[PDB]
Amino acid sequence: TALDPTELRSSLDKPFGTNRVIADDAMMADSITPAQYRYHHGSRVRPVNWNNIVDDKDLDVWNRLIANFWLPEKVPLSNDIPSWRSLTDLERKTTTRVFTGLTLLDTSQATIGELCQIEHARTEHEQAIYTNIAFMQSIHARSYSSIFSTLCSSEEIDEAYRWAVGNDVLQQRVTTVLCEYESEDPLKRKIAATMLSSLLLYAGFYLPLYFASRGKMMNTADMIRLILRDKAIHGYYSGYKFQRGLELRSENDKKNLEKFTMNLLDTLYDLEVEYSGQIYEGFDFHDDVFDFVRYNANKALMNLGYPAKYSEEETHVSPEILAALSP
Amino acid sequence: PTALDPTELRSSLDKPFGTNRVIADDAMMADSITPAQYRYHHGSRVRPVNWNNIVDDKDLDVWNRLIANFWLPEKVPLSNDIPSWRSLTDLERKTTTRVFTGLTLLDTSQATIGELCQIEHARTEHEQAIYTNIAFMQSIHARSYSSIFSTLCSSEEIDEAYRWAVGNDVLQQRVTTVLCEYESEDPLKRKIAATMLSSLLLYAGFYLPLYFASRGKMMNTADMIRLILRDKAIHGYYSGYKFQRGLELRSENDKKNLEKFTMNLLDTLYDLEVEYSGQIYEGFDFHDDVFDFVRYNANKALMNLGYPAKYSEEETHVSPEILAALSP
Repeated sequence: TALDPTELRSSLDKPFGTNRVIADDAMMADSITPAQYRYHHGSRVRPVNWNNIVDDKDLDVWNRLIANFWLPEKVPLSNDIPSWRSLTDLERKTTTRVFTGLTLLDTSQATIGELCQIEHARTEHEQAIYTNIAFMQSIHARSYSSIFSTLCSSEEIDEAYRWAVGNDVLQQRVTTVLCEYESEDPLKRKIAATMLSSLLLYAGFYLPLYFASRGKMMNTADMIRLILRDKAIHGYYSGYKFQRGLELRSENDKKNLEKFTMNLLDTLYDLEVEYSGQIYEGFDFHDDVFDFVRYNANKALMNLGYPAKYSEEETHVSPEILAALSP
Repeated sequence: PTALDPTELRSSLDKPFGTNRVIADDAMMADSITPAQYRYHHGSRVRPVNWNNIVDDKDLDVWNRLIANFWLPEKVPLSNDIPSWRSLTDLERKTTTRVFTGLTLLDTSQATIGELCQIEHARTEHEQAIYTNIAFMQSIHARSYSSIFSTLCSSEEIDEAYRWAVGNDVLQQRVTTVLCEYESEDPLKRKIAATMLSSLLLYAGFYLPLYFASRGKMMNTADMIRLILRDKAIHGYYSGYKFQRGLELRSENDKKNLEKFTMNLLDTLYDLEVEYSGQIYEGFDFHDDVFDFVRYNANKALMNLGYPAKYSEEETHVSPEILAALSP
C-alpha cells in the first residue's frame, strides 16, 4: 500500500510477533546481516559475533588495520616548512594540485566507495572491516588538508580546489569509478575498489616519493608511507574478497568479469596518461611515473588474482623511488 | 540487472567530460557536489573534502572530540571482572549476556547501514567524514560486547544468547522498525531514527551494567560501558543537531509532518521497549526504575532533536545510585 508521511515505514510490513524462542539451526541459517535487510523484509537480523569467525583472514585483517591506526596530527609536518620553501614555484603548485586530486579519490572511497561493499559482503566481520577502512580513508583525505594547513597560503589552497573541480580529465577519472560503485554486480564494486586502492593514486604518490629520494619533504613522506601501509592492505583485502566471490560464479560470468577488469584498467590507464602526463609536463621524470603506474597496475591485477599485464621492461621503477617506499 | 553488456563500464552510459582544464569560477564551485551525491547527479563535477574551508565550526569540534576519544576494548582489563561475574546468579549472567547481544544487534545495524546512510544527504562534507568515524566506532561498540563474552562466557552461553536474539520477535520488531526508516528518501527521517538509536534505544540495556556497578560488581565492564556512553552521548547530540539544521530549511508542511512522525516513532519504540525489556527484567526489583531511566533518556532524545520533553519529572526520576554510576 501507500504511506502517509507521518506513518512508520515498517507499518507496510507484516509485524514480527511477541514470541521468544531459542533459534534452531534453520532459523539461524536464514538470519541475515542488517545491511541485507532492505532486500529481505521480514527476515530476522543477526548481531555480529566476533566469537564465531567465518574466515580467519577477517580477524587478521581487522586486527592489523586497527593496530596501524594513525592521525596526521602525530606527524611533524611543520618540519617540512624549510624544505617546502626550497622548492620551485612549479614544484609547490604541482604538489598542491596532485594532492588535491588524491583527496578527491580518497573522499570518494571514504564516503561511498568502501561503504558500497558492505551490503553484499561475504561475512559480517568483513562488513565491520569496511567501516574501519572508510574511516581511515577519511583520515587519508584529511591528511592532505593537514599538509596544506601547514605549508600553504589560503590562495594556494583555494586555487588548487578550483583546479580540481575544473579539471575535466580528473572528473572523468573519479566519475568512472563512482559509476562502478553503483553496479548491480557486487564483484564489479570490489574490482573498482581494488583499482582505487592499488592503482589510481600511485601516479600521485610518485611525487612525494620523488621528493624524498631527493632529500626533500621528508616528514610528508613519512605520512605518505602511513597512507601506503593502509592502502596496501585495503587493496589486498578487496582483491581477496573478490576472488572468494568469483569462485562461486559461472564460467561465463568469470569471462565477462575478466574482460570488464581489463576494460576498466585500460580506460583508467589512458586517463592517467592524460591526467598525470599533463600535470608532470614540466618535469623530466615523465617516463618513470608511468613505469611506476604500470608496476602498481600489475599489483592491482595480482590482488584480483589475474596475471600481470605489463612486462618487466614496462615496469622498471628507478631504484631511488623504490628505496623511498620503505622507511 | 540492467541490459548494459556486462563487459562495459557503467560510465559509458553518460556523456563524458571534455578535455578542458579551468580554474573553476564561483558558479562552477557552487554547482559541484560531494562524491556521495553523484549517484543521482551524473554529469555533475565532484569536489574533494576541504578541511581548510569549514562550513560549520561545530563539525570541526565534533570531529576533533570523537577522534580524541578513540578507544579499543583490548585496553580495558575485563578479565579482572571474572570473580565478580561468577559471584552473580545464573539468571543475572544469562540476562546480561542476552541484553548485551541485543545491544550488539543495534550497534551492528547502526555501524553497517544506520549511520552510513546519513552520508549521502549530509549537510556538509566534513559531516560526511564524521559519519565514517561514528560508524567505525559503532563497530567498535559492537565488537566490545563480544570482547566481554570472550572474557566471561562459555562457548555454549555465547551461542545460546545469539540464538535468543535471532529468535526474539520483539527485538526483531525493534531493530527492523529503525532499519525501515533508514530506507526513507527523506534525510530527516533518517536523522530522527539515528538520534533515537544513539540517545534512547540502548539505555534500558545500559541500565544493567550501571546497576551492577552501583552494587560494586562488574566494575571494569562498567568502565568500558562508560567509554561507549561517552561516544553515544555525542553521537546522539550530533544527529539531533544536524536534524535541526535541516529542519529549519523545511516548509511548515514538512515541519508538521516530521514532528508527528517523531512522536509516532518514539511512541512505537517506547511501547516495544516496555514489551522487550519488561520481559527481560521481570524477575528483578529494579524493573520500574528501568523505565524511569528509559523515559529520562527519551526526553534527552527529544531535546537533542529540538522538541519539548514528553515525560514529567515524576516519570523520569532515576535513582541516585544509577546516576552516580554514569560517572567514573
